[PDB]
Amino acid sequence: VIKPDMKIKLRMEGAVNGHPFAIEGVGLGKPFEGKQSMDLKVKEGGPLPFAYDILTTVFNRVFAKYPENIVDYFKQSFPEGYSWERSMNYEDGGICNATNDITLDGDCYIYEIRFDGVNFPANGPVMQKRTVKWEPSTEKLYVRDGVLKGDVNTALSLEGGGHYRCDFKTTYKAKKVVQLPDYHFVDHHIEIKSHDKDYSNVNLHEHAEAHSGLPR
Amino acid sequence: IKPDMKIKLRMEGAVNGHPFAIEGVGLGKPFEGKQSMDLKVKEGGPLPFAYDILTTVFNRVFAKYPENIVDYFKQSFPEGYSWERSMNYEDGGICNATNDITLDGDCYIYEIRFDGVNFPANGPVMQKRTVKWEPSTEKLYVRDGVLKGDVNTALSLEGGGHYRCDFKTTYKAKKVVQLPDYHFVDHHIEIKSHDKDYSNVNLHEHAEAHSGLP
Amino acid sequence: AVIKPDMKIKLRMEGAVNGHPFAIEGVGLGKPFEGKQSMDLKVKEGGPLPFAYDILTTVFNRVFAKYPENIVDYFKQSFPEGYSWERSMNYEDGGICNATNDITLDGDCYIYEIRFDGVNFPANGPVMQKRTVKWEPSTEKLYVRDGVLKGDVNTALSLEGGGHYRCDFKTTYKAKKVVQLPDYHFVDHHIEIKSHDKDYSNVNLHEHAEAHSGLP
Amino acid sequence: KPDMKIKLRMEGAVNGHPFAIEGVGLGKPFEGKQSMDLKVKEGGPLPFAYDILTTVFNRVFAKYPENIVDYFKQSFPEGYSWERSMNYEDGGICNATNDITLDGDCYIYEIRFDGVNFPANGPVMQKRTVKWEPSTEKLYVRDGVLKGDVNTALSLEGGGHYRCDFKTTYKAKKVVQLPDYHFVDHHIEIKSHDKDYSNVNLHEHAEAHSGLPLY
Repeated sequence: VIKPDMKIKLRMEGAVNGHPFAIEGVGLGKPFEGKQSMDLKVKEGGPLPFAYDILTTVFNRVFAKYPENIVDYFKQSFPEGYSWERSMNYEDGGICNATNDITLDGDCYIYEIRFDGVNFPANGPVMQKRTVKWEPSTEKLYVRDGVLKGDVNTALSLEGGGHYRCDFKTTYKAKKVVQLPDYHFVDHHIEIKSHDKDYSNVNLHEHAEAHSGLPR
Repeated sequence: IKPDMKIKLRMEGAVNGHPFAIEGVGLGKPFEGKQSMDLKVKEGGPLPFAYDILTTVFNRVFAKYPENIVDYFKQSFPEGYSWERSMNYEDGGICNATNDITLDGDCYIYEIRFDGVNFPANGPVMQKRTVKWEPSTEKLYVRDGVLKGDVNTALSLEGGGHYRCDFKTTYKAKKVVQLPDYHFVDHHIEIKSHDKDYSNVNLHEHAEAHSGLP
Repeated sequence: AVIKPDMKIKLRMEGAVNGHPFAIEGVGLGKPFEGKQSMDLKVKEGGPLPFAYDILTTVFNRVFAKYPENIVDYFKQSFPEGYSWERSMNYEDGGICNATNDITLDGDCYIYEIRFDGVNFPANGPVMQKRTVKWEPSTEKLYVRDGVLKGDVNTALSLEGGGHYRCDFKTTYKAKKVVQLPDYHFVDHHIEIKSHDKDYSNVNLHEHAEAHSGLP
Repeated sequence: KPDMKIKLRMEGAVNGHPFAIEGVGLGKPFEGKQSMDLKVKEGGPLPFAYDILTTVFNRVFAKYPENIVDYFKQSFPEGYSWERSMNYEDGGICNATNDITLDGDCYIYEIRFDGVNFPANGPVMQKRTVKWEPSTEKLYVRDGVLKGDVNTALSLEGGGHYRCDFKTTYKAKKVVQLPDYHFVDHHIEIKSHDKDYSNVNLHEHAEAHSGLPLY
């Protein structure tokens, strides 16, 4: 089911502080290498008046190099697929709620994304587009009550110096009964490699591999 | 702002990947702080979550404001206001909601978007084990030129005990109005009648504003 | 008896804020059935205090609250044995204060033994630069969990320049003898400093409290 | 010196119950590893899970590469102090402080630790914790001082994990060069203990890296 080279198609519908928008994207990736790429276009609600870096982490942990020591919860969910839900709680009070329903049609992954964020102050880095990039992170995934959850508090590097923190609470739910893994980690690094002035066209990348921390 | 007003709404939203839509109609009396409405699920029925979590999303115009406290909401009409709110429950369930309220004569028109995630399948919300929200006293304060509302309240559970939630509301009028100071608004919202699957719901709220202890 | 219309207070708070230790003792009068009390406290070690004094005022009993007969007083029924409480005050900028109080009764006098630790208060924040004026009046909300009473409130301190500095409390009250547990109720507050020095080595503290059952 | 010794004294209270612990141990700062033996000296036997104090018992014990600025080794012989607030998912919050100084080859800790609002049905008060899982801490500069953040968990007895967020602030007594946004991998273990945990042998292994990176 898992081919070494797969395609991505998505459609995000959402709103931030009451401003609705829609974005579509297309891209490629290699699940066994943990790297993926896509290009997204704003289709409704443009130009986006908020920092584009708050949607980048919503735009599939299938793309993660899993060793043979760690159980891959995501590659085992196909061809049925899985869905995840996530809340991102920023330190200044802004919270973004996101959901994604992932299915497989041959070599292409089809996403169904909903993204809503509220309580972003007008003087903050999000509404003032003063974010540069997400810093590298290390997500921690653990199984709780039959589903696997992923938690990490990471940060955005701000234009001028300093960091803007965000606390992620993700829950992954497969559509099919699969074998659940142990407490392990997944390192991330997401970066925007190309965009326009109004971020109407964005090229996003992600690199991820799973590890188990420092050995005992 | 007339003493007897009507309410019309339409909430569209989703919970843990479930989209649904609800419409409602109701009446209220803004200068007395009381309102009532009737809601019908129109999409996504039957609802698989506790109906208690949306009742607080269904306009602080319905609050008895004394004359010593500045009425932020009655000063926004006929232009109106909008509010944004995140509700963070103690077990990890988080709901983000927005409502854009306008006035068409004597009727308030709501346009609500409500999305909640990370609700565990063993929690009171997924098993519909909530009874009612208990009375609350919301705290309203102005921050960075906008009005904010904060309260940590709870839901009474079916077997007994409480389910806590932290509210952070931000109210933004569409026109510049005079800002109030740090005051309170007491609440008491109850579902007075329902239709099994909560496909039909009668919701009531009573609210008064005060400024605390002397 | 047991509780007279006029009760006395003796206490000793030992603690530390950002690693700086201090100790203070106090005495005062109080009318438990009216919900009013008065105090005089003297810093005895670690002066002058380099933090806003409004950070200790809410730690310095809920016996002093005019409870109605319609609501069960969890605290007045715990004497002459007494009770103890724990609290975690979480400020919006990240400063957290943990406090404990063991209250006992010796005739007409209440004996407190308080330990107070606060950490992660930024050097640029209202607490360490003493830009607080007063606590706003609150309204606490008390509920029973595991046979003990809990008190939670989202409150704020007014800043010198204008605006408020928020704090979220989670207090737990535990009586030393089995008592009747109450229903979900509220207690409204108003704490005020009536007099102080320059370095707040001498402070006049007042409290007013009533219990109610919300809006009818 | 590449070979360091340790001596500490933690005084604290958990849920209003006071206790005191002392410890001594070894270390190699340039390898990120350390070992110790601590004895509870007041308030025993402890009625709480011992695994909540182990991480309070100095980032100098972390192997730092040369592309990353070592904020901690760069503060001696004056030293630094740190504060932390670890807040567990069920509501228990612990505030801890440590002031470290150096007397030759020995590190002196002076630790004060208060934890409150720990429920009676919890993994901490029923001593149902087994071990901390390995972690990856995130350290970033804020207002000229160093900060440390981590969202980690404890492995429980019947199964599952117990979550806690650490928010640490390290501030040296000396003007030091501040690093970039980096990480520190951890794995803290107790290799030997008593029945009432009056004697504890603790190990920690820590290395710093720069995120995800034959020859």
